[PDB]
Amino acid sequence: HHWGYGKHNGPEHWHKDFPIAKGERQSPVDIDTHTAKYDPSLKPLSVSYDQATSLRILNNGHAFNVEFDDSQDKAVLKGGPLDGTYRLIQFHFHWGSLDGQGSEHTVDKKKYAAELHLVHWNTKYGDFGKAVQQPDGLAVLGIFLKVGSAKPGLQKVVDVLDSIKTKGKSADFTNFDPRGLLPESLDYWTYPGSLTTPPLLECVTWIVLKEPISVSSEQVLKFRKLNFNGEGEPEELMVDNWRPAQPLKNRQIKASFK
Ligand SMILES: NS(=O)(=O)c1ccc(C(=O)NCc2cccc(O)c2)cc1
Ligand SMILES: NS(=O)(=O)c1ccc(C(=O)NCc2cccc(O)c2)cc1
Ligand SMILES: NS(=O)(=O)c1ccc(C(=O)NCc2cccc(O)c2)cc1
Ligand SMILES: [Zn+2]
Repeated sequence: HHWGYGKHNGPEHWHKDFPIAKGERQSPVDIDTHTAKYDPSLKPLSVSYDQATSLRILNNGHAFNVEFDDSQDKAVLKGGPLDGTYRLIQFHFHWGSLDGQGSEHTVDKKKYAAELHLVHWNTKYGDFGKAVQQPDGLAVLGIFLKVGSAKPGLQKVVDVLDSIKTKGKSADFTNFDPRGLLPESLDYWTYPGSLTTPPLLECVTWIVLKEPISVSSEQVLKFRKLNFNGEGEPEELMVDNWRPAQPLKNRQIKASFK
């Protein structure tokens, strides 16, 4: 058996093999907008993706990842709460079975239809594997998705999903520009947290954008046609692959905006 999102392997079970699930800086969290505080110490945020090199898209049995070449500063995140340079390694989403759910973070308890995670690692640590042994190893840029108008820059992702229906399938995915997944504003909230899936490591500076992107109902419907299972196994739709909000504990959420 393995961890997942079902009744018998979902978030309530993870602590038995990953005891950090009950740790001091777990993610996601609810973002209480009234309690978050504007932080004048934050520097301007810099999302520098013009030289991004996407490579491949993979159904890993929990989500799909669009993977990037991270062997140079091609696509980086800097500024904001960050010290130094964080390189983009992959992005993926979490989404619901219904439009009223799917996000990991919540905003005043509001759940969005989905949430995009752009995953970066701190170059001072040399490789992702070493970065995940550090308290400041990772930075994840989180972006909420609501259902409304289509996101044109998402469509290339949607259209390849038929090639990667089942766990372990991959497809070449070159020349994808992740700038087409961003909203107009970079206003954000930030706090120290964790991976939201096993191994739940407490290595992440979370940067959660305030402005959601809209995607169409047809775009999310296609996410919901993916499968958690492998080819030839019983079909289990890849839906509700989100962890609920975790205790904030001894943390303060900071806002980039007044
Ligand atoms: N890694 S984990 O702690 O989340 C974990 C490990 C094993 C199990 C497990 O043995 N579950 C039984 C089971 C039964 C039917 C379907 C399943 O996916 C899992 C659940 C969670
Ligand atoms: N070589 S690469 O830059 O395209 C690249 C390598 C690994 C990853 C990645 O997502 N690594 C984390 C990971 C850990 C265990 C199993 C996985 O499939 C992925 C992404 C991009
Ligand atoms: N949902 S999330 O963005 O917090 C997230 C990002 C990356 C990963 C990830 O890379 N997982 C694979 C991994 C990481 C560290 C050690 C491992 O053995 C595997 C998991 C969750
Ligand atoms: Zn994620």
